[PDB]
Amino acid sequence: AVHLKMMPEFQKSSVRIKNPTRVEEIICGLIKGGAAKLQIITDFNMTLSRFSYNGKRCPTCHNIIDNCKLVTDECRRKLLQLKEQYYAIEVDPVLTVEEKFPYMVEWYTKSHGLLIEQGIPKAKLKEIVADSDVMLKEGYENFFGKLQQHGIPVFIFSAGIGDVLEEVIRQAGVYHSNVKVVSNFMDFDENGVLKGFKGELIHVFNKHDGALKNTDYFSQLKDNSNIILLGDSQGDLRMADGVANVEHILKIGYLNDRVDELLEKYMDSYDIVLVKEESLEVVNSILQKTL
Ligand SMILES: Cc1cn([C@H]2C[C@H](O)[C@@H](COP(=O)(O)O)O2)c(=O)[nH]c1=O
Ligand SMILES: [Mg+2]
Repeated sequence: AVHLKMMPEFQKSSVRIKNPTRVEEIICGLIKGGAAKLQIITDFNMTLSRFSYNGKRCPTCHNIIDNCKLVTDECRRKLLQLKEQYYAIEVDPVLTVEEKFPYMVEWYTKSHGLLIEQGIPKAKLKEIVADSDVMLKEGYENFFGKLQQHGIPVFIFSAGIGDVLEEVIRQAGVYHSNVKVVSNFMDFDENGVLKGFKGELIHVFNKHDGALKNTDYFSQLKDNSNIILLGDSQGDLRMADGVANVEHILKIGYLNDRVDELLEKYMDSYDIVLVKEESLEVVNSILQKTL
């Protein structure tokens, strides 16, 4: 049997579990299935990347562009102000999903309108990322390393920017063949200059939609009936809605902000909540027992 009490990673003060016996059972199920049955479905910004480091806020993939040298100061001020205004709505504990939804759509429209006007060149994304302050969570090498060693499918489902995200994991040496990225990917003109975004918008509250539009990916992993889902938002809880068959699913949520106001809700909807946690130690220990 699995005993969380015997696992010190689980007894750290940042680990909040509402139903420990159910988490035990779920983890026992993952262990029984092993590699052969495991897949990972994970958010990106503030789930695989850090929310803050040494007391300062770390950038999302969008923030990497907001802050980079390829954007004029005037634009950056506009972008900072949209961020202040729209982040406040995104995390607002008082507002329902349906109240927030149209403001999230609007944030993306305005942000992405301004980025297109700046004409970001594809060829500069590498430098922009290398000069950025982005940080992946502690333990990211062993997370991706262990998954790739056992050929475990990893689906990264991000409402961020796909090109930037890929470049971050590429520079960190963890963009392995088992990793699939679904995000908002830049459309470039004939000069390799940004003119728009491809496909349909993925935002904070419509991951259900793109989950169902990837049933090709999911129907090839029908045997991968044991799922570990990681997210930091309530909208991430929908990322596994396109999975073919679910036998055991464990949901791990990073609660990074408005902790006291959001804790009960997070504990009710995620199996394990990780409060102001900048490492992947908990999921790494699960992987260590499973693979
Ligand atoms: C549109 C926009 C979104 N974002 C955030 C909103 C979400 O929290 C996050 C989406 O990435 P995620 O789905 O990987 O967490 O990006 C910005 O930081 N800046 C922006 O301009
Ligand atoms: Mg996120």
